[PDB]
Formats: sequence, C-alpha cells, structure tokens
Amino acid sequence: REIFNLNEKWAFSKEAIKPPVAMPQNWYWVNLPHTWNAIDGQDGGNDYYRGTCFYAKEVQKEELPEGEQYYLEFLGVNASADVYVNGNHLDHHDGGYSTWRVNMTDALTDGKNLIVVAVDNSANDRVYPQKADFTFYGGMYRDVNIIAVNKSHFDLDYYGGNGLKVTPEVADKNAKIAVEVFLSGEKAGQQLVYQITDAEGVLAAETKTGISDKQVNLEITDVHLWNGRKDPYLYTATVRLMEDGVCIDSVSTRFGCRTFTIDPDKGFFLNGNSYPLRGVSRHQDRAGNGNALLPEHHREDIDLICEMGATTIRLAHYQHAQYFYDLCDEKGLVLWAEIPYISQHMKNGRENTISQMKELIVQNYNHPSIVVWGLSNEITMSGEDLMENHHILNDLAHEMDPTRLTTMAVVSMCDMHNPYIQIPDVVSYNHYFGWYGGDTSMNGPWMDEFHKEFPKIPIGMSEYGCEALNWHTSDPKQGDYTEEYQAHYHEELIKQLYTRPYIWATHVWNMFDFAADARNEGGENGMNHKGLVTFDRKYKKDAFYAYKAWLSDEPFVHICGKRYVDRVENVTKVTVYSNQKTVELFANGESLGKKEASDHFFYFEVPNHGETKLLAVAGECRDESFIKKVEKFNEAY
Ligand SMILES: Cc1cc2nc3c(=O)[nH]c(=O)nc-3n(C[C@H](O)[C@H](O)[C@H](O)COP(=O)(O)O)c2cc1C
Ligand SMILES: [Ca+2]
Repeated sequence: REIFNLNEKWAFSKEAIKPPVAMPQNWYWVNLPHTWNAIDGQDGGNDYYRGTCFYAKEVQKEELPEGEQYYLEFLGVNASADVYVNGNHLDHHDGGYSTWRVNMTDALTDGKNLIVVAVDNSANDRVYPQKADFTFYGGMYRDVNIIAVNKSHFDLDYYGGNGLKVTPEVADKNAKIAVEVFLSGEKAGQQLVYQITDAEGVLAAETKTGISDKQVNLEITDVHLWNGRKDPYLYTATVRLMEDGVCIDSVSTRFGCRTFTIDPDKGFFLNGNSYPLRGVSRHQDRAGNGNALLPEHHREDIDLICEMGATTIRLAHYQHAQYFYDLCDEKGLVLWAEIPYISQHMKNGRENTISQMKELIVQNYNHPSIVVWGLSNEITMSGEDLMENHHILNDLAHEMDPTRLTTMAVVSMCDMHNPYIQIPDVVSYNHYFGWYGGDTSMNGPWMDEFHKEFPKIPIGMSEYGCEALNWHTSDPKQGDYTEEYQAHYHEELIKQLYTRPYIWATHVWNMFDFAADARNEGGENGMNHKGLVTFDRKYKKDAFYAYKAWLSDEPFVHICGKRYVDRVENVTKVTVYSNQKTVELFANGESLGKKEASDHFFYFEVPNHGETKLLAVAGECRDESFIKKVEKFNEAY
C-alpha cells in the first residue's frame, strides 16, 4: 500500500451554488491546507463568510499508485462536507476536526476523474460547534490523501480509525501489550505478523497467526516506561497482513506504557509518583494562516509550551491534528482531549456528539499522552435532556476506553449542586475571578469550598485567564488590558493554585491569542487576547515567564516591563522573575540589593532619573532592560 498526497492546486469557489458538472477552468486556485476565513475570520466585525463553498480537482487514474481499492482521506474539513466523484454523491460528513474516509473504487474510472467536495460551515442545529468564542474557519484546512490499498486491508471505514488498538497493561517491571486489529474483506489463507520495536529499532516481541486471531498479546520485559517529560519513552507497534509471502497491507502506531490515577486529595499520579499537571489550553489557529496550519506551526507551539514548563495541555474545544498529538507523546505532555460539545445543548445535536466522541477516541486511543476525555464545555448554568446526552457519552467513553477517565469543563456560574456535575469521573471549572468581575483572591477559596462539599470529586481549573495587549500602566487594575495586570493576575493565580495538591489540573486560558471574530475589545478586533503569547507566536508576554519560574528546570531570569520604557514616576516598581534563589537588580551599574523570593517573583524599587539601563544577574543568568523619565504619560499605553 502507498499514499498519494492530494494537497496541490484545487479550484475553489465561494460563488458557485451547485457542484460543477465539469472541471472549472474559471475558479481560484488554492493549495491545501486551505481556509476561506483566514482574512475575514481574524479582522473582527462578526462578518466572516459562513456557507457552502466548493472545491474541484481532477486526477487521472494512471497517476495514482496502483492498488485494488482507492480511498479519499480527509484529515480536517470544517465543518460539514459532501464528496462527489464524477457527479456521483459518494458520502457525507459532519465534524470539522476528525479524520474520515470515502471509498472511491466503484466511481473511479479511466482517464480523467473529477473530484468535487462541497464544504459548509453555516449555522445549523445538528453539528457542533455552533455557539462559541473561536472562529469556525471553513474549508479543507488539513491534508487530503488518496489511499491505495489491497482489497484485503486493515480497516479504513470505522470512524476514521486504523484498525490498530494497542492497550498496554503494566504488570510490575513487565508490561503486557494487548494488540487488536480490525480487517476489511480479509480472506481465508492470510496471516498477521505482529511486532513491537524499541525506540532505536530493536525488535522486542513478535507473533504470527492466521487471519482468524485478530487479538494477540505481546509482552515487553523490563519495559521502558513513558513517564512524562522526565523520560517520554515511546515504543512502536506494527502489524502486517500477509497473503502468501507478500506483505499486502500494513499498519503501525507509536504508543507508551504508563499507569496513572487521580486522587481526590493528593492530585494526579503518573506511574505511582505525584506528577502535578500545571499547563495551558491551545487553539489550532494562528495569525495569518487561520486554522490551515503547516507542520512547523504545530512544532512552534510545542516548543513554547515546552520552554515554559507546562506539564499538561487542554486541547480545547475539538479534536486537534494527529501531528500535534504525536508531538505531545514525543515530549511527554499530558493531554485533555475533547469534542465541541460546547456553550448550549442542542436537542438535535445528540447524534453528532456521539460521532465526534467515537471518532475522537478511535483516532487517538493509542496516544500515551491522553489521560482524560472531555465530554463538554460550559454546557449550562442551572439545576435534563442535557443529562441523558451526557450519560450516553460517559457510558460510551467508558465502554470503549476503560483505560482513561472522563472529565468536563463547567461554566463559572453553574451551581456545584447541578446533578450533571456528578456524571464524569473528574471535573474542572472555568473561572475568571479577577477578570470578569470578582477579585483575584476568590479562586483559591472557591476550590476550597468545592473540595469540602464534594471531597470525593477531583476538582480542577480547566479555564482561567486575563486579557493583555501592548498597553501599560503603573496602576495595574483589572480592565485596563495592560501586560502589567496580566502579570499580577497570573502571579496571584499561581500562588493560589500550584500550592493546592487536590486541584488535579490547572489549564491557563489560553496559551495563545486566537481568533474570535465576534469580539470587539482591547483595541484589536475579532481577537481573544487572553494568551500568554501573541497570535503570531513571536512575542512572549511577561505572564509567560511567571509560569516559567515555577515550572521550568531551565535556569533563566526575566525582567518585566521591557516594553514600558517611558514612565511617569520618580521610583518605579519593576518585577523580575527567576527560578534562581537570589537576584540582584542594577540601575546604570549601581546595585539595588540582593533579593530572594519564595514565590519566584522578585519585586524591586528603581529610582527613575533620565535614562536608566537596567541589568539583572542571577547566578550565571543575565537579562537587560532599559527605562527613561518623562512627565507626559506616553499615551500609546
Ligand atoms: C480504539 C478502538 C478502535 C476500534 N477500531 C475498530 C475498527 O477499526 N473496526 C471495527 O470494526 N471496530 C473497531 N472498534 C470496535 C467497535 O467499537 C466495536 O466493534 C463496537 O462494539 C461496535 O459498535 P458500533 O457499531 O455501535 O460502533 C474499535 C474500538 C476501539 C476502542
Ligand atoms: Ca471579521
């Protein structure tokens, strides 16, 4: 079997209202990954086009790698899609975040073949998401491939899966790696080779049965445990369908060996040691590109999430790209993965929650980095049909993956005695005490109250955050949109949450600025600015380095306020962050004192006369900053 990438040069139309009978020579050319909302999804004004758009491409059978059956494979098509080959309506899909496939064989022909995909991201009441903050960028925003495979092949039609279910069970210093495969149109004479391989190639187990024994058990002696960032060891499982001696089909995946529990009082546990989960959420979009991300974009985000020392990532509010999950395995991050069951329960949305949950688990089951499954997000504020839906999903996730735990994110206002909170295995809350009213000191006591009233329900914070742009102040107060208040906000939240073992996970909202076309706030439109890093990933806000001081074992020092250069005071309050014991702040070469801090937030008092080149040393590490004295409060702040 071979794969034929089908990204290059599609004919696109926002104008057409019916699939073309014949290949348009008249349309606009796009390469995948593509989106028609990369521009009007990020400039605001609640105006981004939502509707049906059409893609059309021609491929010649003689140009494909040869196999007995042909599949179109979509890694991402937001939100709903209809596929046509040569005018024949082949399939239909609802869900912009999961992978799905269409068997082309009977409609393919010789000579030129016309493929048309009718993509739609319009409001309806059936397909989540519909009410949400983020922009639902329309279009084929991830890869499209043609799969050429034998008539006997590992399953390609069950909810986007591979037909490879690897389930490690750790037994003492050995692990038992159960391996189930699913086959389409297999025939009687066939056989199945199974192999696990080392991180450096070496074979580790192997079995071969006839095509009847779809389930096998292989064991690794002295297993190399995938154990978070510490040592994110990954094995590879691989299975080969063999007819006679030839290897006619093959399917592989990477995977990790670990156990984990969530203790209501002592937090999250990875392989029997307390492994506190302190991290961020992430959206799958970016300045300029919209949600049509390239592989280096996925890698750019990880490096910054990693440099900060996050240990967990909530991948809200939908299924992300496999290449992103793959990275999360490779670096040992602990993942929350969910479906867009968000904002408002839709009665005619039930069938679709079920399929996005089925797709989510089938396609991600082997990712050692996923430890929970998200049922919903901010789905209601009150104290019934919503309830039975939540049961179906929960029952489902447990019926399919009893090796992982269900969670959900609850809106701040929802009374903790709402029965639907009793459904998942764990719970987190989305609280903004200190941004949307309240004061930043309510967060710690709020989790204290949930823990008392419900001591057996592990409680987390799945969302918390505060907006920041390139505004500044020396009186930082909630609502001024300044980088300074966001530093303080997060300083305050870190002191209250990282110091409470029972909180099983904290997930900043959000790691990155992202596009929300309806918002008008801050001084830039259609943007949610609660990120720790800017939309184009090029700027790390000061808040980012507050978290580094607690989470990262890479030594560093960071002066805050580098962008607040002109200041109207006589002595100015410059915070510094570090994960070193003692830091010293210099003003034009003169020391101001050796301070030490338990919360890693060193505060300082700098006399502000003329130009003052500031320097901070902390062991090996050094960081420069500059300042000036004016009496006109510079109004670009
Ligand atoms: C991770 C995972 C992957 C699965 N992949 C397949 C598959 O590729 N093909 C298949 O027939 N069943 C697969 N299954 C099993 C089905 O879920 C199972 O047969 C189920 O009972 C079918 O019920 P349904 O028709 O309502 O989906 C998989 C199960 C899990 C947990
Ligand atoms: Ca817009």
